[PDB]
Amino acid sequence: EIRQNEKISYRIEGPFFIIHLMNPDNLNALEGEDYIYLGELLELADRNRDVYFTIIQSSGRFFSSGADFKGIAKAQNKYPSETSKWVSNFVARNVYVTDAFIKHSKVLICCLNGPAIGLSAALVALCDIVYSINDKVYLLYPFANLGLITEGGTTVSLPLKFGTNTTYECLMFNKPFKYDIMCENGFISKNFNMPSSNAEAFNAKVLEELREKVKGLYLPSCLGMKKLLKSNHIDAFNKANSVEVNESLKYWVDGEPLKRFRQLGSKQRKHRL
Amino acid sequence: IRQNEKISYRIEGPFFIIHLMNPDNLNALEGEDYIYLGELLELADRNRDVYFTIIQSSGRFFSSGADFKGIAKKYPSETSKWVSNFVARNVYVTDAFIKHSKVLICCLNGPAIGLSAALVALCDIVYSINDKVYLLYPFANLGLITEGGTTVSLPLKFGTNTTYECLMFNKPFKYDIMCENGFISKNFNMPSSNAEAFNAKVLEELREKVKGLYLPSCLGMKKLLKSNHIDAFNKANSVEVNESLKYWVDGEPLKRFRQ
Amino acid sequence: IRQNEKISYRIEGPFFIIHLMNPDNLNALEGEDYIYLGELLELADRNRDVYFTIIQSSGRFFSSGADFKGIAKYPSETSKWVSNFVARNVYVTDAFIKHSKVLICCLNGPAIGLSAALVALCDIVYSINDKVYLLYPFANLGLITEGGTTVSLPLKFGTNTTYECLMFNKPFKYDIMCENGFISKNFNMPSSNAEAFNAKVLEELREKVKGLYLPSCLGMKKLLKSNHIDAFNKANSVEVNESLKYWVDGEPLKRFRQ
Amino acid sequence: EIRQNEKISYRIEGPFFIIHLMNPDNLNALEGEDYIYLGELLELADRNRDVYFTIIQSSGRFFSSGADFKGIAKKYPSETSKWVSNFVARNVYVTDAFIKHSKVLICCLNGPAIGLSAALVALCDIVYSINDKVYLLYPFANLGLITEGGTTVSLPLKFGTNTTYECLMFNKPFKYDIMCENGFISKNFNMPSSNAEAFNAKVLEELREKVKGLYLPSCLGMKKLLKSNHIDAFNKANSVEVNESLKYWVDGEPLKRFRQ
Amino acid sequence: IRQNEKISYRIEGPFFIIHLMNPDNLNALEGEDYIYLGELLELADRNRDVYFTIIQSSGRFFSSGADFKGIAKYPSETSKWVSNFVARNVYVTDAFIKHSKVLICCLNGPAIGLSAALVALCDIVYSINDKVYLLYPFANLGLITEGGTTVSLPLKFGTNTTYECLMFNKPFKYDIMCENGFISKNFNMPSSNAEAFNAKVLEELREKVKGLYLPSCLGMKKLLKSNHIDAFNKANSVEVNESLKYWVDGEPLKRFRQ
Amino acid sequence: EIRQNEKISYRIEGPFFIIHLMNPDNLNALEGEDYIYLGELLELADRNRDVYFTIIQSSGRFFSSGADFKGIAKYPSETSKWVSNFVARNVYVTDAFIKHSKVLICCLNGPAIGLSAALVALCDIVYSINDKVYLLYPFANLGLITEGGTTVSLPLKFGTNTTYECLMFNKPFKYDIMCENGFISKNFNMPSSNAEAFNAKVLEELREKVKGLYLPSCLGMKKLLKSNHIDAFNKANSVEVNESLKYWVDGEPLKRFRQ
Repeated sequence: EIRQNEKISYRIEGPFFIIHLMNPDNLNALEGEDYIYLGELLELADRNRDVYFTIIQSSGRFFSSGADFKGIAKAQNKYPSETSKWVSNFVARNVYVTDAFIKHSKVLICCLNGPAIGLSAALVALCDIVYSINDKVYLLYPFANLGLITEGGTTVSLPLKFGTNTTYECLMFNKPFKYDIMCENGFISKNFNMPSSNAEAFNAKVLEELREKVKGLYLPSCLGMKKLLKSNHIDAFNKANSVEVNESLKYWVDGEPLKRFRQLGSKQRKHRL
Repeated sequence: IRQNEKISYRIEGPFFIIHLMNPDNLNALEGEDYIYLGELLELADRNRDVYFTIIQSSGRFFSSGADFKGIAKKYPSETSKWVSNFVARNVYVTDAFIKHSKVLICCLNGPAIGLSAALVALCDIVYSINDKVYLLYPFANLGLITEGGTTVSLPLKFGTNTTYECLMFNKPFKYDIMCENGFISKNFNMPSSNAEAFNAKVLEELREKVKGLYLPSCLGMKKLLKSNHIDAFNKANSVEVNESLKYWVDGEPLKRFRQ
Repeated sequence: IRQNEKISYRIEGPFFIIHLMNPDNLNALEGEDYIYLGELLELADRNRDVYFTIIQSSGRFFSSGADFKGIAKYPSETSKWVSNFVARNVYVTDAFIKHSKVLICCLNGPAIGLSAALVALCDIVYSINDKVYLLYPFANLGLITEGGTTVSLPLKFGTNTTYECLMFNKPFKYDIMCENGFISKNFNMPSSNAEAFNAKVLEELREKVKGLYLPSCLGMKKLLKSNHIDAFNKANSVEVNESLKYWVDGEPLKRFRQ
Repeated sequence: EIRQNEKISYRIEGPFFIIHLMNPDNLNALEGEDYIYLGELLELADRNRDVYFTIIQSSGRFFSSGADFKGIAKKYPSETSKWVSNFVARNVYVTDAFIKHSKVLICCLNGPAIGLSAALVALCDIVYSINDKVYLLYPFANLGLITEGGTTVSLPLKFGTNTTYECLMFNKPFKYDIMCENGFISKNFNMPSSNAEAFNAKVLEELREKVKGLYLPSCLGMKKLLKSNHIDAFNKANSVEVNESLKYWVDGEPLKRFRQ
Repeated sequence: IRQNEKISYRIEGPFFIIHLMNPDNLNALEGEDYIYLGELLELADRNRDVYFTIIQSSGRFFSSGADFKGIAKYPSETSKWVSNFVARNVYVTDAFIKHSKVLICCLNGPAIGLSAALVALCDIVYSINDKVYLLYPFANLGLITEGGTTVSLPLKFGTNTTYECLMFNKPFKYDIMCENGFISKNFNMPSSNAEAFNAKVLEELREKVKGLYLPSCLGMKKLLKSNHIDAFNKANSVEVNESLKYWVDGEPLKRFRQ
Repeated sequence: EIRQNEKISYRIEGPFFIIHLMNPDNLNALEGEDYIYLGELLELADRNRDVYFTIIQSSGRFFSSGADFKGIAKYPSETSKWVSNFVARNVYVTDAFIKHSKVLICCLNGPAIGLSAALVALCDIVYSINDKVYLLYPFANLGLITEGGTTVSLPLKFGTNTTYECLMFNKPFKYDIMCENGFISKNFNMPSSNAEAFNAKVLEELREKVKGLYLPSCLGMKKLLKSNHIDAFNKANSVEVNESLKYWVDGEPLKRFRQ
């Protein structure tokens, strides 16, 4: 049905399309091709007439550490310019995965087994329902420390779901959206309060409680209600996606993120041993 | 206007008080009852001495919603039948609540369900009798979708994730969610049996709260504040009433109501 | 779908052809006929072999508007006009607004009232000759804009033209249609025989669509619709409810009894 | 480059442009020319390319008691012309100045804010509190006026619709609990109100600590992106507010209420 | 209302008529004259017997715009130009934007500047002959669009025409106005006699208004105005505050002095 | 500052930034890197503070014949390949044309097709060499949908019904339609073979038309005028690229090109 991925898996159980991030030893850090795979999986779930809920689950102690920056400072494709290179490597993947999350017609449920960073936290903030394992989860958007700007439609999603002043304080000064902030704004639906050392039991418990909750309901009604609710901010989200993917290009081409990435991995010690 | 045996009204100074007085049937309303509510709002809106519109109820519930016993209970098709019996009532009452120019105040003497909870969410100020009130929108259990402008009003006043969790799984907007979102302006903390004492206390507090103010200023401020989400509400009204028609036509709400 | 003595339909390949077959009464439509039009559009919208919806008529008019003889029990006048006027208008206007197949109107003659309002909602319009026009007699009847014309007429004819035509009860003539590109093709045929006009329009439509990717047409239409969908929905919702204070006041009826 | 106001001063420290309302004996009540001078200072800070944060501080027990009423009650062919010159212009100017600011706006509340100054506080990006005794008061219904300063958009957006209706229709203050329930105050310093100078100094030190390691052009780009969410709503509200307040000003209700 | 020596008004049945009566100074208006125009529109909008507001003029020009001779006390240049330019402009533009009666303009000749903006901001426009035009010399004066023209010019003439005319200081000539339906009727009278033109317009308006229900006209205008009201009163405050930097810079003053 | 391209050049003359498409033998067909280079040139013009007008000219008998298909006809899937090939270049060049702060002027020396026609419809002022220029958007014939922002730009500048008739049936926007809609500011009525003389005459007249004007005034006026439809253009670009992606993936465009 689709190519296999050693980092992301999926299955179909009745009306549920379960996606599982299964790379816990790298904190579920995703490359661009993994975000494209996520987009393709959401399309597959969206074109299935038996699916009603799309559940994104993860593994380990984090949900996802964000984009995989492994090896970005190495000097060693062959694009004609920096603009073309960064266009192909950033703009397309970001716009594609953000649009795939924006237009999903099934109910998107996120199971937080830990913290989320970067574009992964941006996709977490694009889900309809969020469940957390315990009160030690947070969302971090480190754009000001890396020399970049908002990604994944957070321009609309973060002030909509957390408030304008809170969004400004967290983004201008590079602070995390903690669990208290998420609870003062109704971001998390249920906190399961489970030990952080087992995400498999948390995922199984979430699936069981979801199966309990859907008994006797008319599911086409749920899809129609979501179709009506999505029309509140769809235009804002599309406009924000288009503007963000092209505004980040000037920061990528200016060279500041590469300078900061290089000086991050420049911490050799004077006296060895 | 005409007399209705379930809803009454009166005018006291700048207040236009509407009272649902059918507490033994949990204040369940029919389509003509919603049309009568709309007519009463038009009356209140045309009076130049009226500045506030108070909607009060009686009994243990505020209302139990649309009376389905009058739905099950002439037309060339089912589409025409439901265009006449469902679409028109909803467009009329929802627009009458959306475009009201006087300050709408709801006094929750108990739970509200269905379209009545939708009209509660369209009011400007909501007072509750105690901490046991709630709002229920069982659209997913009845085989229907959002109605009464809840598409815009519920995410606006309770949040997006809360609205999704409550609507997709048929869960009530409880009092704790109301306070976490600032829905109730004042909790009177009175016994749920005596609703008329609650209504009288609300009226006396409103009477003593308007002394020394300039009421045309209140109307101008409301006319300015209404312009924020008026287009969203109008579009939602139209699209809501026209999308819920296929659910009635297919027969799922009627099949589910029969048990 | 039930059977109607005044409207019929057929399916020929990608085309879903609706035909108004009441020429002796100028194709005047009652409320149930507008609800039947809405049902026919919903029927054409839900089958995957249909790509174009073509609305044709007969006689010398396209339609003379709403049949008022039918409009001439309930606990109130408001209930009466909410169930008799508001419901059918909001339903048929939404049915025309949200249609996903390409709407084509073949003007065999003048259109009046809500039928001209529906003509203004089609995507492509052909005329039989240069004698057609659209008339919205809202000012002479005691009513206001209907059928999404609030958004449709200023968008397709201009603001000043719309004000001049609507405030003084003047028709949108054919030269005004040409100044604005309202009519895609003028077939220039005698106004007597509308049947040959419909047959020629169908032959040209059959010749034009071969070699094209029809799902591409549907996708382009889906994208183009998002330009003014919100405006049309707001306009429908506010029109159908503001036009109610005029009915309950009694001016349209009192003007029709004369 | 700019003149000197005896009630408002300014200075530039690195990336910070600090504005100081320095008339605590009269509760920092501002006249029309003072609001125009505030707008001019915001334009000056917006044109300086080394400034990234605009810090607006104040003195005494209040942040500002609003427009100077004793200066309002004052050459013109009619009353319409008089109130177009004296009210509409200054309000539209200062509101557009706060709406379109490119640098990060940070308000330091040393006390209650009332009227148009509260409306300007509601237009700031980040607000700090000296203690838990601060509030905002919009007494438009008690003065015979309507919403001004952009509050039509900013109050329901930051405090909710039902709370805004309850507070505006009945002349009640947005208290500190309402602020905490909506996340309006970013930090509460919990210092005694008898010293706003120490509060301002500590805010400046914390802001100096919190900027190390940040790419500031990225902060400006992120604010530029976030501003475009409600910019059209604010622009639409400005005109309608300043032009609908005129029918209230020319009827004489505000003056006869202040003169009694 | 206070009496003005350059603008008068009268009421005839359902018509509120405003006459600019300074033909020897080419009908140049000052800031107090624009505030007086706003007051007159408020007076017309406040009484229940008026349904149409008609703006007329005299001489060879409809109006030459703002009196630059007049504008050629305050602690700053900004505080001067906020009280002189911004307030009058925002007031008169909001007055013309929110008017609920049917605005009709009788163009007896060219209109320049803010007068041309008010002309383009009306609902119906008549012209005395084919020698009328609108000039917006913002680029030649060191200024930008005013009077809500950012919305009204591309809406009523198109984006490309508006760009070509505003970037290079060219007039919106009569053929351009007749390509977009800006003028509803051309009376084709001699430019020497504007009084006969005004009288002919008035008698034709009296003839056209017979047999209609005028509340229907008012309701239809109320509905049609919601199409672009937000864009209009959103661009007003942005225009008046963006022009302030150009006024404070001193370019329009340095340019007018030669 | 910028690389060298053998199909596009540029220069600066006073306040004019002149871009020249100099590949007449291949009908000025552009590849994806050519569109990225065009966007880079627009950014270069937008950063220069001495430039006020951006002039885009071409050569030969066409203005451009659209995207080069020989280049269209390593990646884990077809979705990834088509994302990286098509979506990025389209969103980038469309955003580059939508947000430009200088006055964009296009000199039509002949027909324009496809994405080049979309960019021509995205410019502020268009001049024509003669009455034989046209615009063609063959999306329905290639199995594609609207691109380059045409969803907003075509109905805005040519009308809704005309746009539907021209897009649904793959018909060109001829010079007649452009004249009835005021799309072309001036027709120069020069011979088709005189494209260089056409460019020179356009430059001379633009140079004579700017004398005396205040240029910051023109830039501020454009900044105000551009906010009429900016959000619509951004939304359209964002939805267009992602919707056309699946038409690309299904394989109909490649199939239709190979025959």
